[PDB]
Amino acid sequence: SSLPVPYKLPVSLSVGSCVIIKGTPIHSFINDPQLQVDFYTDMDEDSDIAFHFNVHFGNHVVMNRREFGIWMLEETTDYVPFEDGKQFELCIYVHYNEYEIKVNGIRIYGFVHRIPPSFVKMVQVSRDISLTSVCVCN
Amino acid sequence: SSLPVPYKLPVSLSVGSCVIIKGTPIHSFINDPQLQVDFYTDMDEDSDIAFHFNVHFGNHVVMNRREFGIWMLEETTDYVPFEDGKQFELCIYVHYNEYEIKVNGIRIYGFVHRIPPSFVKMVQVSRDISLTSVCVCN
Repeated sequence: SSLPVPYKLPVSLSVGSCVIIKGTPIHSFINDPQLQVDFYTDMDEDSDIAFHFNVHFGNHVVMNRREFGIWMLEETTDYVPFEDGKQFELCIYVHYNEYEIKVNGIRIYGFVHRIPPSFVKMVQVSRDISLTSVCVCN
Repeated sequence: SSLPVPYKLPVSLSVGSCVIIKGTPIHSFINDPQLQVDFYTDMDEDSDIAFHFNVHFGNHVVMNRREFGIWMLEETTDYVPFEDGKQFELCIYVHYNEYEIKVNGIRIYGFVHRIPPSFVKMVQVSRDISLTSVCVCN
């Protein structure tokens, strides 16, 4: 892996930013690998999370947020267009009202902001992947 | 322009980071346009500058740094492989001992760190360009 995992990246996010994550699952899909992305409001892992994203490859995605230290109401989708054993490109685009999640160019979900995305100061990419690159673009 | 100019981007830089700047000069080369990139240590424009970069299109590049508010010894190169009127790609790659400057895939200079690049908290892109995109990658 080009970058260590858990990869904790300090970020500054604004409307129009894109977080592009490129990596490869480290286990085949029959082994139920996961990929987790957390939009943290501080480098401390107990800080609030504006957007939590856990892909269960070949299964579903679970999304949530943590406010005043409390996990809020979980959201899910079954649209998991990741391919077994291949590199993926995961793009999280910050619109004025939501994070748009695109997997390999395919939009799968729009997670609405309950706090402004400019409150995000760290993005952590974790779990069962090898990372080739992470870019924050505007 | 997709992004306003002067564009002041909060950043976090580490060894292995790449700053990729894509834009177009807003004047023809006979009009002596410039492109300036400042690696600032804080959002305040009077803060120290780890790496200052001013392209005089069709002419030369001037580089310097500002320490304790004082401009240090200026460095220059004549290698300015920008094309008149075209979009450029300016990549600044942070190695352990230097910033590598690549213009349109062409390495033109290596500006050695006199403070650690992790001290850079803001990158400002300014002067005679229209910006299509700025990405910070690892």
